[PDB]
Amino acid sequence: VQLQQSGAELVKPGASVKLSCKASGYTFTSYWMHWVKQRPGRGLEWIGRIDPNSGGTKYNEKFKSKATLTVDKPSSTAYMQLSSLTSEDSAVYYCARYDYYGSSYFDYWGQGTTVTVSSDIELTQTPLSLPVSLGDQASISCRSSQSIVHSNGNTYLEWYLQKPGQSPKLLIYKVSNRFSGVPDRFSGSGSGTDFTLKISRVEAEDLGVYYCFQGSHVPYTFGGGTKLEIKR
Amino acid sequence: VQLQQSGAELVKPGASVKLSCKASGYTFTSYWMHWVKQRPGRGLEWIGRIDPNSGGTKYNEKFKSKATLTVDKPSSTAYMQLSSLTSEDSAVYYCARYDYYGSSYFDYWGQGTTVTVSSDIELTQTPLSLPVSLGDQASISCRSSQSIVHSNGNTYLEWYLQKPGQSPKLLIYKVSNRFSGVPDRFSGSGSGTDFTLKISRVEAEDLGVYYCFQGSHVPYTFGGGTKLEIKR
Amino acid sequence: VQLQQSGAELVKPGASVKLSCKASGYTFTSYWMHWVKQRPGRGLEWIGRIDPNSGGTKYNEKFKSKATLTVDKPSSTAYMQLSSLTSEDSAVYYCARYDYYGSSYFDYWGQGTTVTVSSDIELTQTPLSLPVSLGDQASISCRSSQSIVHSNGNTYLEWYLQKPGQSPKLLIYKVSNRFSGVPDRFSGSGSGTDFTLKISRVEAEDLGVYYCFQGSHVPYTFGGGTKLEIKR
Amino acid sequence: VQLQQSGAELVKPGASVKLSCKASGYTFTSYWMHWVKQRPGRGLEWIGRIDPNSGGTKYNEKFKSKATLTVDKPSSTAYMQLSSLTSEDSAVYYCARYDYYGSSYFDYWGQGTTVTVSSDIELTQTPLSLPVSLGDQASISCRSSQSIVHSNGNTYLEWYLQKPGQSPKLLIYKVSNRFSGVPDRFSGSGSGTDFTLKISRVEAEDLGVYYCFQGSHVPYTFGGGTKLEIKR
Amino acid sequence: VQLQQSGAELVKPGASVKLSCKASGYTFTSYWMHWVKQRPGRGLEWIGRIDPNSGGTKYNEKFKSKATLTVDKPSSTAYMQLSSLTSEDSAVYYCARYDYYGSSYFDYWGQGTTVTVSSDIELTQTPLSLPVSLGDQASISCRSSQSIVHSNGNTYLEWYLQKPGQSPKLLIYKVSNRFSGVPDRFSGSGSGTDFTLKISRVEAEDLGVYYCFQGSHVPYTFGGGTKLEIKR
Amino acid sequence: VQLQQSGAELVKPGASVKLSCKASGYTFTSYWMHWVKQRPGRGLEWIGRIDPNSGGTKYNEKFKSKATLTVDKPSSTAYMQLSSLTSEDSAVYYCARYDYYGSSYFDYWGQGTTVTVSSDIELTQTPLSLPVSLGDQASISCRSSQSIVHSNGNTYLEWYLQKPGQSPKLLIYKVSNRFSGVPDRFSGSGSGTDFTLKISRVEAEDLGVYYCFQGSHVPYTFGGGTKLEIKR
Repeated sequence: VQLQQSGAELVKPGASVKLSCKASGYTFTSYWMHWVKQRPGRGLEWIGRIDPNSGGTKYNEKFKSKATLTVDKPSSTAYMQLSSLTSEDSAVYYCARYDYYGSSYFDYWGQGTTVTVSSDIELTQTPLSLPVSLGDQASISCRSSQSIVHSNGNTYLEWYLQKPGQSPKLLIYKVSNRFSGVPDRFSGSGSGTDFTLKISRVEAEDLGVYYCFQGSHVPYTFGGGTKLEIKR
Repeated sequence: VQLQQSGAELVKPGASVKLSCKASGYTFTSYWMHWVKQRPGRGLEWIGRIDPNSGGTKYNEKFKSKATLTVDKPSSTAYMQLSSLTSEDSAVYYCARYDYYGSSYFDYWGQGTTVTVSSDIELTQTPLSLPVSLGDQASISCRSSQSIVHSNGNTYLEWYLQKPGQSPKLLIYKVSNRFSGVPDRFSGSGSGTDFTLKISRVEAEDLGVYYCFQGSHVPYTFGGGTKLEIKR
Repeated sequence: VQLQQSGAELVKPGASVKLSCKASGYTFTSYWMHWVKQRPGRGLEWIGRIDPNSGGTKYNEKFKSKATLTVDKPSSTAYMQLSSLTSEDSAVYYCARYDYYGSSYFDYWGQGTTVTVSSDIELTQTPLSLPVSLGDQASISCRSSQSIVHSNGNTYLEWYLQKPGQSPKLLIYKVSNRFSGVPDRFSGSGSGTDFTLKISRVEAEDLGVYYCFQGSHVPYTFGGGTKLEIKR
Repeated sequence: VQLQQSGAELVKPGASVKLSCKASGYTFTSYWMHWVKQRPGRGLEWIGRIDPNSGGTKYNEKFKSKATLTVDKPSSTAYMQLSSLTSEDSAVYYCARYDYYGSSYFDYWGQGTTVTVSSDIELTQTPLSLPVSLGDQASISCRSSQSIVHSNGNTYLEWYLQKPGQSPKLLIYKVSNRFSGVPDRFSGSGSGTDFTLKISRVEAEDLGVYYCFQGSHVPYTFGGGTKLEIKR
Repeated sequence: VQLQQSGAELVKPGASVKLSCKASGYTFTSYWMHWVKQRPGRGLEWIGRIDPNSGGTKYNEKFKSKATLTVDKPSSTAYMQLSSLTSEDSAVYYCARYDYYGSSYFDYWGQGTTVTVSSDIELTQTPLSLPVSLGDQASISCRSSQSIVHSNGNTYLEWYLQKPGQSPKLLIYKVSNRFSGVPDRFSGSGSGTDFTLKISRVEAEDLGVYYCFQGSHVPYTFGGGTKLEIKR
Repeated sequence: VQLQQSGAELVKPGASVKLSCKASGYTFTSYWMHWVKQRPGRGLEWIGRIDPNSGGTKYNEKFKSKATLTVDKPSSTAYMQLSSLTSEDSAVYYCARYDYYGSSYFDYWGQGTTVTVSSDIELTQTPLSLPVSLGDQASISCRSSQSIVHSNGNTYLEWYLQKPGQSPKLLIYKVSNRFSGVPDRFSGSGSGTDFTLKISRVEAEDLGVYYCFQGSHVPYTFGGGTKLEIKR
């Protein structure tokens, strides 16, 4: 035999993690140990191997800078240290025993350890272009891939307006609060993962590019932008 | 408040640059400072932030190896050091003040600093294939994405011919000069960004792949090649 | 002249290699030397240059971390050290003499040195999905991009079956040998680069994803998988 | 020539700096430029050089990872970028013009640019060993290489006691304030760079190693320690 | 409160370790957490700190490449990852809670976590010089800092002789076994950490430098050497 | 068995080298191969080993970043690549065959390959302090560890004077030539590795620190300095 692996891991990009594989039912030092990777619905890959008796190793060139293999004879345990994790590293990792002789590569497998690296929040803004007539009403959409609610209860969703050649300016903060000096024609609403910015009556000074932003979970991200322009 | 940023930067790939953001109209140490990136017509990205009072920082994992944030209390100035610049780094960079409390992320913005990383010169060669009959005339085109004139007044545009299985051989240098031993059937012309190689009467020994080259601005680059082959 | 280059190189990913270019028929220290790269049917690229007299160098930013140029005056030889080789590095490399003055960049070329970095073995498995009726016969294909025969004479081609939510289990090893406990309804055959797994009569417990694997040449690789599922 | 260098730089460890050297009185591109280092009363070292005409460079192997040389032709200015500065980098840096024919090395010198990397604060604690009789009064000294006063007005000088087999525990904070539980027999005094801890009547529980600590300027540092033991 | 740290770690050079610090008795997110290092009888050093609420961090420049700080809000636990450990990393590591208003630095301390990086085995060989008369008996000592016994039961202690101008050659293996060709005049004895080599009757061919060697625990090491020369 | 190693290597700092070890008299793949280092009169160190059959390797942690081991089965040759060489890398490197059953370590040795990394030139300047009376004659010595003669025939030995509060200024170039403005009272002489600077009649303006410098072999270096002061 049996190969027992450590529990599930949940980490953020850049983190490191050390997985273990304990062996029983045979002489640990008499068989080699391999490690295999399996991405969500993508396929299997060979990482490398170690001989527990002498400590010699051999790696897949692709994973040489990402993984390090070791063993602890007294406890009959094999380890794999992973560093600088990225989204491409989310997978189920297995340890497998190599035969006593040299024919079969993986005769006994551990149950596997799932390692999930968190995904950045994506903000989808629609539409990309919004032609309007002065005096008309307008509405812009901003939806997130995950909840924007912070553990402290606040939802840090904001809206900015960038005029041609200038830097962005704050309009709305915390979903529905207007910044000091912003006209009441602007209003924000929504919650969780769906938000909306509305303009009751469009003025000439309102034309430009609008952006939504979330400051609830790192890394903080911005929407793609919506260009409000004169209809013609 | 007011945030005044440093002037425009023009650099080549691999260079480093340090941007500054001076604050006035408030107590510098009482508010946090963030830095934002905006690529030409692509969108906004959050880089990271620093607390001027204690010096603590938090970065977007994506930019951790590219940027370093610091401050100088006496002059109330914030700095961002960028290293190993590439074409993907050309953008307008902004500094923005974080509220006294914690609601709004960017209530006051600097005017921004544009950082332009120079682009490599691309040589477009046409046609890719040119079938010809022995005895015929031939003409090949080579156009550059930027001027090939050097500050010293010379235009280092050259033409090479590579026969099957052999190394390239020089034909023309400095736009229109024939190398010692090259037949007068070969002539080159052009200037600035558009060049042409002509062959008055094609001989069997002329078949192979022709390449244009520019040695005026680093990195020196070659065109994609034109294969002159027997018509059939 | 004459520029004589060193012989062909055959290496695996991650390796390093040092190429040489010996000059004769002129005063070595009186002309600069450049190095050029040419990938299989892709085009020419400028790497960098060195002045043999003073030792000064100038590099294409793209190759600065990959190559280092040096010279040995007594033997009139120029060298280029390449490190951390990858498949993108397989090419023919040339050394070329820069004029005495500054007009023509490459008036005399060496014959070139071909550097080939070995390619990983790819296992193509077909079909991706195989719907079947219980009791029917089934056949799965696995073909390799290169021979799976090891120098010692064995062919380490194996087959694995992964049931929903479980780890893979060994079925066949060394092309046609059944693992202890595997029913005789499973049989494997083939050699060289083409292999087949057959099931005489499909049972309910046989449904899942089948994978072929090769442990003959590093890095060891797996096929893409075939999902055997109930016909409906 | 005349060679005008940029002003003094006061930086903390880890920072980078970019120095300039403006040339006048001759044709900038016709002469090579060298850079030299001089540490406080220690001697001279050659860093490297650049040819402004072609852009080629040559470095002292020791400084290859630390310095990068570039030039700007239009403004007749040479630059030297230094990165990841440490205490061993504090020095006066000079630029110097090479002879036209390379007959001599440093014909004309700039006035120099002083770069100072800040030194960490060192707390000298006296005495290392302090044997006392039960009931006696004890006195410990802590003197610093730099003022412990912070720009906000406070002086973060503290005193800790580590009893045998235990972790340290706080005794005095902000020079003279007692933490919770601390006996009135302990008192602290001092200002700027000189401080003292006094124990009015030594008891068995007072025995161990005392440490002074400063939390005013990064990196925060501790004194060497004082072992209080009895003259049994 | 209470700050509970993880158990002792015994690691070899090159490994990484992740330490935890569980907090109870107060609101985890309301106070900053610091980390401190204490080498065996050497003093205290400040590593860095993290604000559990916002996630900002500040490091001692010296430890920036060695340590990474993170927190897990739900479980009220702080973490410190140490990488590429060396002998200078062996120490007791502590976590400590900052004052609510930052008036003092380390108000409450964890019990500490001991991290021991294994030391290489040192073979002390005596004497450095050994003048003898032809025909005399010679004796050489080799004592180790750790037992040369391997878990498999064997003791890989060997003796080598390097004759002037030649490469070393094996004399004795597994403490007392003679290699091929070795004269019966050479004999080895000893066990555990103390060994001896004896030469019954010194001959001219015996002159040179003798070395003891241990191949039981990585890295394998040699003794300093003993030069056998005649008292002419 | 016989183990034939490649010839001597003379390299400059920063270079890389690849050593070979050809085996004969036994089946190459049936025995492990070890590599050992021996610095000039300093002792022996174990680098690492490789199993030619499976390709597994084990390194001494100290040399992991410096050495890489590989084998070529067809030619029965083992290789060791060393990179980024420094002065501490100069030594004789050996390959040695392991026992068939691992009973002993280095059973058969190659003849060794000497690798010499060139040392920088050291200029010893005497005396460090030189008190003189106004009007007296002064003499300064500068002797080198290697010849200052360049392959082109010239000897780039120079003398500089740094007046209090000023930058250095050139006095003598090419051993005995006076720079512009330099008084006739200054004269230089010498050749090869021994040089002298003489001042016929010391004046107040002559006071300061004198430095000899060599610009013949990289890295260019300065002498320690001589402070000329008056015996007031």
